[PDB]
Amino acid sequence: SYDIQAWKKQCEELLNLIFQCEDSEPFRQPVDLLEYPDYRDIIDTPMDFATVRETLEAGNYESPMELCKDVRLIFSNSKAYTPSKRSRIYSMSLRLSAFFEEHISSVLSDYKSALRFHKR
Ligand SMILES: O=C(Nc1ccccn1)N1CCN(C(=O)c2ccco2)CC1
Repeated sequence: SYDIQAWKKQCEELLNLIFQCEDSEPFRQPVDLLEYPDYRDIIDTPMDFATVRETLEAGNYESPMELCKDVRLIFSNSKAYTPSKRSRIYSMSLRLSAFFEEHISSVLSDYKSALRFHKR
């Protein structure tokens, strides 16, 4: 698999699977700043899966590493905002992070292998 462009559709498919996960519910759209009035005191850079999908479709990611950084920001924001590790939304974030990491590893490996083959 030395296709330099294959990661994009692989990331679209993975986002589709994350949207089917019930555990993505709290992360499908920008955080509700009315409900969580302190949110932007705690979180410098909001991120959500709809923003990640729109950035991908706009052609504004150059690599799957950049997409992976934004998805990891969704999860670090949830860990920063949680009042406890025994919270529903943080708990959903941890299962969804495990699912994401399990699926993104081959996407990153294949991309990096394709770049190395291009420069051979
Ligand atoms: O308001 C939303 N998301 C939303 C927006 C509109 C409809 C449904 N859900 N949050 C709450 C903050 N959040 C956290 O990570 C967190 C950790 C502990 C408590 O909340 C997830 C995102």
